[PDB]
Amino acid sequence: KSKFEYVRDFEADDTCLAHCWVVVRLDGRNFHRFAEKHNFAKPNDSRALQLMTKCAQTVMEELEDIVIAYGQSDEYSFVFKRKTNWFKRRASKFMTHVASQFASSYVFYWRDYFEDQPLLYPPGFDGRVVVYPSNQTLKDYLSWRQADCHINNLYNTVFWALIQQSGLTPVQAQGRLQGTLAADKNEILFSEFNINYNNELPMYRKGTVLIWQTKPVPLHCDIIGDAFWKEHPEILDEDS
Amino acid sequence: KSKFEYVRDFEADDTCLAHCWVVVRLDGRNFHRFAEKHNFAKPNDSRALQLMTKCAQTVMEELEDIVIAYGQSDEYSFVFKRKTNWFKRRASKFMTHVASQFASSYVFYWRDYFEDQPLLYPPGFDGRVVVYPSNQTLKDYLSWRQADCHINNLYNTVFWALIQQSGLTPVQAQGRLQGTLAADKNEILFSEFNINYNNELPMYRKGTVLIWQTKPVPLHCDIIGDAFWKEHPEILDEDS
Amino acid sequence: KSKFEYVRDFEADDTCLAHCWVVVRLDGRNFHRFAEKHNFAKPNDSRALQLMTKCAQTVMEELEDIVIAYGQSDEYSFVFKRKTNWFKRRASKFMTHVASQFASSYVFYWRDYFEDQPLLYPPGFDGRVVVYPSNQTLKDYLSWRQADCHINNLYNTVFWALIQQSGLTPVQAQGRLQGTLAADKNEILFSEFNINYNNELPMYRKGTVLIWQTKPVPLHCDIIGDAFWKEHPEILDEDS
Amino acid sequence: KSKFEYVRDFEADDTCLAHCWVVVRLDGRNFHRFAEKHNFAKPNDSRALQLMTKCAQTVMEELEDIVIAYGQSDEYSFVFKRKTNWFKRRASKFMTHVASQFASSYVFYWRDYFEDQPLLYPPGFDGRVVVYPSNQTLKDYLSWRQADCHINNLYNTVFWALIQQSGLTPVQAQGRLQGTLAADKNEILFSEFNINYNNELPMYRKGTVLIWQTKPVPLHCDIIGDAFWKEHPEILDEDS
Repeated sequence: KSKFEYVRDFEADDTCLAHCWVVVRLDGRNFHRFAEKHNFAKPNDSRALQLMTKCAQTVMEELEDIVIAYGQSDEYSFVFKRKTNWFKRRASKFMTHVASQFASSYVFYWRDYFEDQPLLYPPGFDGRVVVYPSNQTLKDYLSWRQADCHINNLYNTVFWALIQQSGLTPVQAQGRLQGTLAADKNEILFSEFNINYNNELPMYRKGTVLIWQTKPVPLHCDIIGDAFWKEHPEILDEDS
Repeated sequence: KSKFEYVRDFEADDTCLAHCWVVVRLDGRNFHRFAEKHNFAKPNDSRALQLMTKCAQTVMEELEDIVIAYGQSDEYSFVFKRKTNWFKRRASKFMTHVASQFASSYVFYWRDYFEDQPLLYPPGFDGRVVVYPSNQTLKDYLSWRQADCHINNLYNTVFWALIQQSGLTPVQAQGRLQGTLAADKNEILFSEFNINYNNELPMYRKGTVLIWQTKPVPLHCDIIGDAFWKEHPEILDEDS
Repeated sequence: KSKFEYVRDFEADDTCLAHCWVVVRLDGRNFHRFAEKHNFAKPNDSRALQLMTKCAQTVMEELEDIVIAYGQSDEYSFVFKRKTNWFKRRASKFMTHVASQFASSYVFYWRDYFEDQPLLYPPGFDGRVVVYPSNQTLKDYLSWRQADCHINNLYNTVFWALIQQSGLTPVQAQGRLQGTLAADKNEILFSEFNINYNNELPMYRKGTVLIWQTKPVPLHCDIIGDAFWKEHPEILDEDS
Repeated sequence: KSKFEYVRDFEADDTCLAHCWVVVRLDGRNFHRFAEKHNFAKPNDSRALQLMTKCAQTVMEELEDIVIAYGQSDEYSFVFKRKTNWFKRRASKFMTHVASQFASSYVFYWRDYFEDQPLLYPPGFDGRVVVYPSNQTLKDYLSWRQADCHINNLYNTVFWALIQQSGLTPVQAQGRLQGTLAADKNEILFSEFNINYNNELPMYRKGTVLIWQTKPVPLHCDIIGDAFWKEHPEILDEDS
């Protein structure tokens, strides 16, 4: 009826396996450069982290069926309940709606966190969809991301202390931490800089978790252990 | 090494058929409501359309391998050259990078087009990826979208003239145009409102095309016929 | 190096979600006609059913990682252990190796079951692959197929008794059983034909299950209830 | 209605890109062992090759929309016309129907080609589906397979001559042909065994092509050059 309509036949199905956890993970694109251009504090910047969380909250409020979100550094993951049928579970739908809504928010609420530092340009975001077949796999995924947060924060805190406090060159710091263990990094922070790693802000150490409590509220607790899951059984126990 | 790492095994491949045209199409999410809340002019609003185009330009500048974009109303399509290997041609990568970069820009440059009308909230965008196997199919796709622009603008121009000038109720206008042909709509515009449809702004009639000429420049020309393609052979004749 | 080799780029990935149950189900193609042309006994034919089972055994013996198979009427399903990496879990590999090996066997061993009735032509088989994310879903799948066996055998036994013993026309039998319940079908079998449905051969009532006990042995037991699974825990409890 | 029916939700879509060539390629599984056990003549065996072709003919006759088939050694490829909608273009359907029908035939017609040599066991077949976006890619695929035929036959003919006529050990033959060029292999065949490679049976040199002329007829002509395609334009020029 448009003799051009036939081009619709080319659209492919990208349905996520039914009754499975659907996760959309976002990553700030070239945020290493973005951070430099906007003078992000090292090793951690409250403005940046909280802005990310604000965006994640917006995504959870504007979209449907997201039961939990976890973010750290330049990433954020959104877990959609496994019984969802939001867009016939079309992978592309999950991806673009989360990526777009997050990006628009990032710019929209920028001023609420960077009152002075001006936004030099509209940033991009890397996104992906992953389907986890069980509760244990989803948990192991979140644990994987939280553990990543811990590993990187421990490394970056010592790293920047060696540079910003000891005056080592980036290259010197690196060689210095080469082959070091978790306990060593902790030892260096305590001896060289009188820093007790365990007293660092929870947000920097554990990242941020968002769950419905109704609005999506921030928590910087451990999600690797069972405690968290035993306290919020509504998330993993939902139907389907 | 995190005993949680196994969760990466769940990531699925979403590679686009090699040596084929890859198109990412975006649609403003619930833009019918967005338009109302931001007092978009009917049947066409220069601010809205130009803002879209500005975002499309940003996407073409920040991403890689896009050789042509076409936009109209609340949509924009981006055509990546078929020999691209940007992200191993992972569909999700095309989608999220285009959707996010577009959305962030939409908010970022909003003021350059809506100097007075304030942005009430960060909008979302619907996205999708389609693979077209040949030059002819890609052309028919673009033609399909431009033809859609024509059909909708002709209808909307009469429709809103009947409401805004003749004072018919939305429902009256609709029944009035029910079963009408292209030639009739044109006749009504000419007799009832002394409007020559063919003299309406090119942008509203044909939409907008972006190609590299180096920066991405706007053109409101016809792309259904051969003229355009004969004049810009670099686009479809590129290797692979 | 063949300047034609590039065509390999077109091959797409079809990997089954990792650590999930992979099932290949086969259906005799146009076996309604095949059955007629080979004078299959109604409602059940021992030769046909046992031949199917023999083929299923061959598939389990020649391929790798199949832990259980279930067959009935003209179908057979093969369950590959979830930790398998046989062909990098490529769906096409599971499909074609099962479908081909089964078909070749169907013809090869035909004489061992149809000593007199000659094979009129080499038949085809319909195949598919399905991924079940959990032990419960796999069980429900097998239950679904066994329950189907029960529903169809109960219906077919009465149906053919009404035709073959009472002399009703296929159409008369159908209208007669229209809207009948399980208990009714059982009542008719008992009153009209002095048939105790529960005494029919186990194979016709429950179908056939193949598991390793080493060779794949036939069992016509119930697999919907827990008994079976409690007795053969090795199947569902295997690693990954 | 079976409270088990929900398991159907797990079935995934595997539709082949519309208006594209769909190819199903089969490979005899472990046919190196099969060949030995059935005393296949080296370097070529007419019985084996013709049996394969017979099977391919059966596949083309029993299935729908196959416009061309090409086989050599232990493989056979089936090209389905690009406008086909046979099974909604479900990849699995193409695969299993071709693989099963081929395998059953292989056993069924075995005696018509191996009147004496008995079939020791029902063989299996490896299968796969590939979608080629254009006429040139499909041609390059067929060329790729025919060229493979040439390369292997030239190599195997010298190779087995060196063993069967010169008495070299398999390992000696190999080292002897190591680093040799096409012209060299030809030279050795002519000087050492008074063999004119170009006079070898066409079937062994070019393989076999099947096209509709109505029944599917065998041809051992070149399909790399344009001659073949100019003479049978009906194949590549068909609609869609």
